[PDB]
Amino acid sequence: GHSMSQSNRELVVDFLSYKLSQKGYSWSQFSDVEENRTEAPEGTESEMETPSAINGNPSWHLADSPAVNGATGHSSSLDAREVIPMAAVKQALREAGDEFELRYRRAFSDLTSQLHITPGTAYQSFEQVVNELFRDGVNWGRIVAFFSFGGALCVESVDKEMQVLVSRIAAWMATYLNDHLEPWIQENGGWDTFVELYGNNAAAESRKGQER
Repeated sequence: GHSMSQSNRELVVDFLSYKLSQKGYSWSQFSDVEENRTEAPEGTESEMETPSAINGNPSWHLADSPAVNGATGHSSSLDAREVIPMAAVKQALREAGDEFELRYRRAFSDLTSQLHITPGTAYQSFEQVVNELFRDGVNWGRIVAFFSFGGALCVESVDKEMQVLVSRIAAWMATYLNDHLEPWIQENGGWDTFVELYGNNAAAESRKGQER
């Protein structure tokens, strides 16, 4: 009995894969590659890798079209305000979480000395971080911020260990999050009503507060 339609798992995965593509532009391609060993490690075989020295020529007839005046797709076509209805999945939670995530860039804290991110399974480590953030429960402000700590941690862990770590933190965070966030987010008015924000108030969070 884990989630329903991958709805909650999409809320946490969306903020992760969204920030991951901004620091990796590779994991968001499939969002489920399940393989960070596709590259070609080592380099003891430069015999079959020497182009322009067999039958390719130096090409000095008219080969000088670099097209690099300066700012080439760096910050000229910035876009981050789409906001599409009938979903709001990458816009309601993305803009709501980015408002507190990027607010402090990294949002440094003491949670790092208590998390002690490691390359290992981190089963107890990942459970400990949630155990502390679950001291009050998980409201709309605790859930939106939980994605900022989960997406800002993997970015530091991967650059401090390996890109394969973002798969462990997200797998251990999505399983533990949805473990207790299953009933909590379900009481927000429905998985679809919370993602779409079309209602955000079915009855479990509106007619259930001390005699309504």
